[PDB]
Amino acid sequence: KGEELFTGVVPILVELDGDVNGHKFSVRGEGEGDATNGKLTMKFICTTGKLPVPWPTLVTTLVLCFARYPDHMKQHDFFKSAMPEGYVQERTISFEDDGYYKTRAEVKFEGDTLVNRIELKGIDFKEDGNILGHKLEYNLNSHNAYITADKQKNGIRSNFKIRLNVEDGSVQLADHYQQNTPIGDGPVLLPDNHYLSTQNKLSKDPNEKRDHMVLLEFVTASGITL
Repeated sequence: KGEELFTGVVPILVELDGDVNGHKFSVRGEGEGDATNGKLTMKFICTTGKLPVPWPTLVTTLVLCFARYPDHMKQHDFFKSAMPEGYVQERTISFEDDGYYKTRAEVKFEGDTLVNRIELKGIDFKEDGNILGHKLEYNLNSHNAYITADKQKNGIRSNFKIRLNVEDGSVQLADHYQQNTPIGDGPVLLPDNHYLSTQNKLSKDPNEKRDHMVLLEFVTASGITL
């Protein structure tokens, strides 16, 4: 049923309130989602001034319901099946030799808009680290992420590592532990094991005078044969 809501192009609103080592900030994002092509186009603004962390560390936090699930795997799309009531997405993100993010989000429909509302807390970061020091390159490599179900919580989980590019050419790992639980009571599809493949293009708007990120993202599911 919830799959019906994603047959067309859907407007997206993202709202994040963050706090990293006492440095508070807010991000607002708007764009559109095209789940038929697994395509996502967004622009994000730091509405409080200067973003105190690098934009690439926030990409995974800032709507997997827009992944392209092939016909052979619609009976396993948890993210759309929990719609329109939506789901809670929680994550811990451990940055190698540095601090952690802990995030809680609700993803749901508000009217005709898909809304992702996030609270983020950053803890134990080094003011000389790559994060608070803004020592990361402005990009994000393509990644694969393995999705498994947790029938004992009526949800799904995922663990995956992001390899962030550092300005000196080194790589800094960001280990993601993710849990999704539906907001409503109704039944949801729990899936067999599968993968989501993601490609990300980060860019800038030359007329934008605020701290910002333009994002083009493709997410496609695979790993189950009919």
